Amino acid sequence: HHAIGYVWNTLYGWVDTGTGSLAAANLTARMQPISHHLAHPDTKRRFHELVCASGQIEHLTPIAAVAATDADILRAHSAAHLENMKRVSNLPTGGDTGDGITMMGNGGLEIARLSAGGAVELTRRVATGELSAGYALVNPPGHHAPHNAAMGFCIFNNTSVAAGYARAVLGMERVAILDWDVHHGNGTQDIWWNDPSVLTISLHQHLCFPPDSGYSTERGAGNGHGYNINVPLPPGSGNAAYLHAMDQVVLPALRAYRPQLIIVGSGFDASMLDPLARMMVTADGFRQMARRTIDCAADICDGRIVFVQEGGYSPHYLPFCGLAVIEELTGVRSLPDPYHEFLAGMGGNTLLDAERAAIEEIVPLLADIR
Amino acid sequence: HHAIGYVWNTLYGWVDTGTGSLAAANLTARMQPISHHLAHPDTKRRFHELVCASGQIEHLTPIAAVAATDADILRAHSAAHLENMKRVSNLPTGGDTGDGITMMGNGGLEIARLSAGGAVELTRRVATGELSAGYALVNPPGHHAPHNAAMGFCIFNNTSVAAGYARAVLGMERVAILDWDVHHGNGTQDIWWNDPSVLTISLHQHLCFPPDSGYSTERGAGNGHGYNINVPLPPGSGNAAYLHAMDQVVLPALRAYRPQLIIVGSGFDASMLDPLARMMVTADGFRQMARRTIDCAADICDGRIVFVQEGGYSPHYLPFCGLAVIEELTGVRSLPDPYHEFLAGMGGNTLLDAERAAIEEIVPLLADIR
Amino acid sequence: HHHAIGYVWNTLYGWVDTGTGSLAAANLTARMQPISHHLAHPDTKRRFHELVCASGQIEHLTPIAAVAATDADILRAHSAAHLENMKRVSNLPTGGDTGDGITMMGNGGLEIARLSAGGAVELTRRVATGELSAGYALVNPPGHHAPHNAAMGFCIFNNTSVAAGYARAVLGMERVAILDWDVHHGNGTQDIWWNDPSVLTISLHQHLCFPPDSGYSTERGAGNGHGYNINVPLPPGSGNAAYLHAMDQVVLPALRAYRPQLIIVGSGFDASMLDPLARMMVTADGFRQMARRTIDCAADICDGRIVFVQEGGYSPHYLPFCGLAVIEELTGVRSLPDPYHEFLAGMGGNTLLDAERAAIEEIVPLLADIR
Amino acid sequence: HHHAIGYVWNTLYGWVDTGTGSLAAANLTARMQPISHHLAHPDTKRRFHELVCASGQIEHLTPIAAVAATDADILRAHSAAHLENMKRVSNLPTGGDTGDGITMMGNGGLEIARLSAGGAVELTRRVATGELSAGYALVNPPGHHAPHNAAMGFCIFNNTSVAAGYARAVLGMERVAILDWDVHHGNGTQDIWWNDPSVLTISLHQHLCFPPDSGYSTERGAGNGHGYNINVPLPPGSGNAAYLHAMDQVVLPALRAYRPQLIIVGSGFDASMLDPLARMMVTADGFRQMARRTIDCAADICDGRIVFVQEGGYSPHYLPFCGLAVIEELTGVRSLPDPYHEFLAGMGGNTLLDAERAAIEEIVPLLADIR
Ligand SMILES: [K+]
Ligand SMILES: [K+]
Ligand SMILES: [K+]
Ligand SMILES: [K+]
Ligand SMILES: [K+]
Ligand SMILES: [K+]
Ligand SMILES: [K+]
Ligand SMILES: [K+]
Ligand SMILES: [Zn+2]
Ligand SMILES: [Zn+2]
Ligand SMILES: [Zn+2]
Ligand SMILES: [Zn+2]
Repeated sequence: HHAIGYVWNTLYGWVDTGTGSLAAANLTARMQPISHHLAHPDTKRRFHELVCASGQIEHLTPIAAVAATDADILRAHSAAHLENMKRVSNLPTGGDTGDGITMMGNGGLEIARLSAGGAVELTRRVATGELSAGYALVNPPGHHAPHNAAMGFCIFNNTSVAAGYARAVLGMERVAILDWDVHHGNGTQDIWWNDPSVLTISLHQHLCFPPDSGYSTERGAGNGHGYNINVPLPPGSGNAAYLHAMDQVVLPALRAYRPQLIIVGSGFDASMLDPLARMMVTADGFRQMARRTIDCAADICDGRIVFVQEGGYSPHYLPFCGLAVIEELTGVRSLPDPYHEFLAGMGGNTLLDAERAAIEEIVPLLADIR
Repeated sequence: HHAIGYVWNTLYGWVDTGTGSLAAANLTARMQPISHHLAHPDTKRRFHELVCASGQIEHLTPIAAVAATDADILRAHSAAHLENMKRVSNLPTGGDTGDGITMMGNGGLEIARLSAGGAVELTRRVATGELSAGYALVNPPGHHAPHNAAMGFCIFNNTSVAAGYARAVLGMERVAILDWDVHHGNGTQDIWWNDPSVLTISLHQHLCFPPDSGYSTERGAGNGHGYNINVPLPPGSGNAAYLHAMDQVVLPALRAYRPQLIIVGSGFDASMLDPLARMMVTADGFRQMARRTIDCAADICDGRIVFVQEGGYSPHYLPFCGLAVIEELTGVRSLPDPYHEFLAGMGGNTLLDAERAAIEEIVPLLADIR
Repeated sequence: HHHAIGYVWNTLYGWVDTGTGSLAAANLTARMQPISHHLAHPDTKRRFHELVCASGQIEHLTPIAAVAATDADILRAHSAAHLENMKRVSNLPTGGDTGDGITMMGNGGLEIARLSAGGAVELTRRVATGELSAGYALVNPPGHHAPHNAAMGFCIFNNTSVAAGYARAVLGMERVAILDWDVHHGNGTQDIWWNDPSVLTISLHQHLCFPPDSGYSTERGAGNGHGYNINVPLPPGSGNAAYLHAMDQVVLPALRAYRPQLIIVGSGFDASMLDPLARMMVTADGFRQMARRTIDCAADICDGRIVFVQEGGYSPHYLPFCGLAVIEELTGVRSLPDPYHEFLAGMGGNTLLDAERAAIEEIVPLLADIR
Repeated sequence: HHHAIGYVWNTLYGWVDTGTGSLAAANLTARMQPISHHLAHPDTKRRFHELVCASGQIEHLTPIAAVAATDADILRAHSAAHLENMKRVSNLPTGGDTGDGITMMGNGGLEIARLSAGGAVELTRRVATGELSAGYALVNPPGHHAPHNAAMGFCIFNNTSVAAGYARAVLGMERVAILDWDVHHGNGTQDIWWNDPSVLTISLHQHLCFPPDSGYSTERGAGNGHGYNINVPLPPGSGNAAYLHAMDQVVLPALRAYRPQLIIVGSGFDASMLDPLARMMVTADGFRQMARRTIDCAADICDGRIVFVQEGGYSPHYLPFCGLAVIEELTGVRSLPDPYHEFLAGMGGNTLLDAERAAIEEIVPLLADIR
């Protein structure tokens, strides 16, 4: 009852995000090439390197990624999508996958399989009881990829591949995916839209990405009606809003649902220094969010909780946000956040009326979780 | 009555911001070295290169920076501060100047003089009527440096050196400094605190940086009481809030004061993609802010307006925010913002109640501007 | 008698997209990890430009705007098929490799290739008219590997050949010389003017460095052009002594024999002591002396009409000082030391070795065939 | 008879702060522009580590944790004054240059220097006991330029000498050999063991590349150590043929004459064809053959006890493949091609030139003095 799994694969740091900023470089638009795309793998690699350099790695059980099979991927995705990803992976320089901001390098399907497979392998080992919990520091991310496409830097929906494995292979009847990446988990929402056996929750900045989704009225359909929960929050929301959302909506939803496994889509792009959103969460905020969620798992599903890396785009600060979560898993709290004092005076630590109201909009939906 | 000055010096791109993220790299804190400090000069250089590549440079009059003299600097700063900057500039690898986030490279005083001097030289040429207006794309920035210190990446207060020159050398009785960098212009506020001959205005994110300043109650002292105006805005404020602040506070303040010259501390760190603040301004927002301010100058001080670069930390997006301002100066609107559609759906375009109220707090202070 | 030195830099020369590979593209199956800076990344040449400015040399130069090379300009050196193929790759959403697997063109990159060739043309025009006495076109992408019908070795169009073709067809010059001291064989230039005695083509290079199968002393042109191509392959490790002996024994005598009306220098700095893409030992003082000699030769034989056009060089650290030395020889304002001078001076290359002397002496009997 | 190959990598080896200069610090008066990647930046060696993992070689290796070198460990190779001076610079808020103007230590960087020396020690311990048959310590910062009383040439402590001193004093070995094939002269190692015949020190290097005044064949040790230091200076442009001739004629016979109980290899890859900091032409296949020969020699004379310790190498592009070749010779699993092989193979270096042969033959008469 205490052994914490940790997945990193070298190839997670070799994802080729190209020479553009977001979309590709384009001379006619006068978008100058740049060395580091916003989604460049160094951000997540720096998190891995801090896990090692901090000494946290000594308290973790390293777990090798095992490449996701076609069968694994097909539990979350269409055969057509999988076949299309094989095609672009073959291109001599890779290329965009569909949406104009989602570059796959040459041979990049290998990395996408290892990323989904890292989530699956950790899930397997936690669910069997070999491990009590873990963190899969994967790349590329997953939560934007719906059933039939790649989208928003995501090739396959890692957490959904892992949930599908938990359902079909491990025979779990109820799984929860809690996504706190600052962007709406539209892919995950899509995949399990009609399905009450995977409760999908997304805490995000309202309309940050994608532009047309993540409204509280998006609640699933058919037998899945009531088993998708969006918590859109306003720009500028910080630790107070995020913790109020955890206490009023997320944790009660999990307790109502009684999942046999909790998977956390753990992005750190809600951080105070992220370029790709406008939120004010600090490493201490993420710490408290993780502590609450792990304690919830202890109470309702024998501690079975798997964290899977989603987004986050500050190479400076993301490592300390991620380390705080790892420390809550290991219980070894051995390094300060060196930005703590600098960021703590910027605010986000008072629950504003507009933040409170956004969260309260979701509370009446809890009663529909049977 | 139409000739637009433009200052860039190669050395503005050679500022040595070190190997840290914000503070220096530190092994005991496990702050890993990184190639690009948040304040790395490539951000501003990319703006310069876009000015050239877009063809805007063909509509601009290039103006060489002339190094600020000791006498120039002393109109804004103490002799002790100037002498201290000579000392750290001599260090073999340079070093921090005081506050732990303000690195000067070896020989870096040369660049700091050229940065202040770029502001002065443009000011001189606009004020004499050789030029109608201009943009000084300087680096290092200025607005955090108070009378007796360097602070927040700023060695000398460029806009205050330029205002002091306009006062003492050109004999102007009234100058305005309008700072729309997202961080509080505490340095500028300090320098002219007791002085009604330089009206200092700062539109900023409340308590973003520095942590203890920029409150609406900071209004100057003695004869300068009423001649400093802070407009702190909440995190998440976008184009609607910024334009409401321009229309309700900034432009009326300028009209009340009747400056003979307007200097704009033109930062783009309020942009939607900036890591160092939480605001939602787009290039079209900055465009409208610039258009309004230039038109105000046409109405009240014969078009005499000088823009001087302050902060901004998105190498991806800052160039397009800066280009929009340049286009409003030249009147040649020849390149789209390629991020426009991507960013426009994220919000910030509706004036929220909390934003409106923050701005309305400053309106009663307009009556004290004589 | 006149002194005005032209200088071409265009912002877009620094925006060339060399991709995320090292040399070829990144490739996961081969386990070639992506990297930020390709060997040929534009920062190397941009750092040279920035040093020209920061050193104060720019104050002694006459800035000359690049004018995009027209289709007609390009067709004086290249086939219509090559030009049309470059339009195709330039249109791709992320650009792509042109023919040879190491020559990436970015999206819209044809614009930069036209400005690069056009920079060489515009400087050539203004020197030839006498507006300028001489100049330096700090262009990018480079040119000398591109033959008539292809892109090759980071080169889209052969800038110096476009400029020579302009000097021939538009300015009516009967004799032009292209002296290429890039460390790699100027195979493109050799190819373009192979049959043509009106452009004397000379290449000083490391033997078999790049391309693998060319630059032998036996490659001398054909037909009426026989004798009007001169290769000077030198052994790896050759330094200042060898390069200067080659200038004195072969290059300068060749130019004097030929009596060009204009000298175009393919000015690469990849023969430098710190270059990753060759094994030569030339220092900034070596390049200085090479430039001084060539400029003085131009003064003697073609009224000072000399145009330098940037080719290769891959040390972002040291190339700027090698380039600055050449600029200083043009302006006559020698105001900055090479800060690497003492560090590099003890490594050698300053004695003419027997193998180096012999390699150079192989070319001397060919001088008599230059009529 | 046993086969288990140790491998040392520590995350902090990739965190060495080489600063914002190219070689020396950035300097505005000299107009040396700041740059992101110093020549010695840790990404080069990290890319080697990442390729070891991504290639699947890591699956055939036994990972061995670095253990920080103690003061006592360091003092077997260095003075107390040097150790104390390194504590001082490590304490500086942004670190700083150590003695020589090109050797930057970051803030807290002594921690990494201890882990680097300690990685060499720990691998040496585990090979010597027979737990492991051999191994590779991919350490950083490097060691071989650091003499007894100073840091020099990117080196804080002399890792291989700390390891040899441990093998002598703690493991009681009477004879150890250090074979340094970094392209720069191992002057530090030479200095440390100058008077001492119990550590045979051999350096194959480019003549006068770095440092400027050392590595001559006449530098042979002193007193009881006379004859127990062997320098093999080679000319610029030397490639696989020269390096292998040096191995066969000098290095391997020296080791056989000496009968070390342990062989430590100072394994640099800065002799590679693409290195900016030297002018040699060795390819990954060259390094492969050098490693195979040395490992086979160890098998014959000291029960296979061979420890490789990373020294220099400055091509982030190519070093990983040179290093991988050596790892493959240790594991016997030859599963990835050198993707540069065909590109580099035609550049030369594969014929033994007369000057190269003569440089090597100068050392052969010194073999008889190794008793
Ligand atoms: K669902
Ligand atoms: K989310
Ligand atoms: K004031
Ligand atoms: K402000
Ligand atoms: K010819
Ligand atoms: K050549
Ligand atoms: K010895
Ligand atoms: K050596
Ligand atoms: Zn996200
Ligand atoms: Zn700012
Ligand atoms: Zn070349
Ligand atoms: Zn070396």
